[PDB]
Amino acid sequence: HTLVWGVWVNGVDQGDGRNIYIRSPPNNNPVKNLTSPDMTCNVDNRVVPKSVPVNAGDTLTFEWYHNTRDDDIIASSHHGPIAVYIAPAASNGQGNVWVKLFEDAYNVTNSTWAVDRLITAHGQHSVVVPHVAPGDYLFRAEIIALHEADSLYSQNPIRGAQFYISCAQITINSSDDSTPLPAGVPFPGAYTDSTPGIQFNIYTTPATSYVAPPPSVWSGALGGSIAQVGDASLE
Ligand SMILES: *[C@@H]1O[C@H](CO)[C@@H](O)[C@H](O)[C@H]1NC(C)=O
Ligand SMILES: [Cl-]
Ligand SMILES: [Cl-]
Ligand SMILES: [Cl-]
Ligand SMILES: [Cl-]
Ligand SMILES: [Cl-]
Ligand SMILES: [Cl-]
Ligand SMILES: [Cl-]
Ligand SMILES: [Cl-]
Ligand SMILES: [Cl-]
Ligand SMILES: [Cl-]
Ligand SMILES: [Cl-]
Ligand SMILES: [Cl-]
Ligand SMILES: [Cl-]
Ligand SMILES: [Cu+2]
Repeated sequence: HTLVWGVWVNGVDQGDGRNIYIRSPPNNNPVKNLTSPDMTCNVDNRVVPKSVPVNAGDTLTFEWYHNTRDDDIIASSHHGPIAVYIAPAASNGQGNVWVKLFEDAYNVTNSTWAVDRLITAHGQHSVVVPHVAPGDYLFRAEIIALHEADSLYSQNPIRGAQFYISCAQITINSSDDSTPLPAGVPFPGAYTDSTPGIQFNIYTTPATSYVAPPPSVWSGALGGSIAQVGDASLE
């Protein structure tokens, strides 16, 4: 159970984004139904009043929390990967529009899932804003918690992969548009019962054999990290 508080741009807190520039759901409950429209931007997908301005090459940091800002972030049980996708805002997240900018599943060196490193990072993970056309975009941050993913939700609705999905409204002001955004995947629809990384037993299978769901990261993406950029306790 986890939610996005807001974003930072180049290490500068943009302030409380909840129902302002984040299409916030009412609570921190997971989505589990792979075919539901809730897979797009969670259960309350509507236009919110503001869009954070960035430029191509800026560092955009998402900040997650559990109950209050900079708390335990997410329960330690919730091992799993983190991805970030982008789509043109005009789409409203419908159609074949989502392009993957970032993927982190399991780091063999540190023996940590992306979620474990997100806790250590005070809920902060970043992407570098790609060189797409100037305009309005939705950035979709997705955590998959795998602690009950040995079962499929479609077969047993009390278990299944848990999806924590947040969509931020971002406006790209300056960009040279050197990497125009290609077509992407649909949410719902990219993930099915047979997609790799949706059904997995973290208790009995070694993390080193985990494969994150496709699509692969777009070659136009400029990277990202799971790492604290700012200290929320100074604001
Ligand atoms: C999943 O959501 C879809 C689309 O709204 C709906 O048809 C179906 O009843 C749900 N599946 C389960 C397993 O609850
Ligand atoms: Cl929880
Ligand atoms: Cl509810
Ligand atoms: Cl659901
Ligand atoms: Cl605005
Ligand atoms: Cl726990
Ligand atoms: Cl540029
Ligand atoms: Cl579907
Ligand atoms: Cl498995
Ligand atoms: Cl992977
Ligand atoms: Cl590509
Ligand atoms: Cl980064
Ligand atoms: Cl860190
Ligand atoms: Cl700081
Ligand atoms: Cu939870």
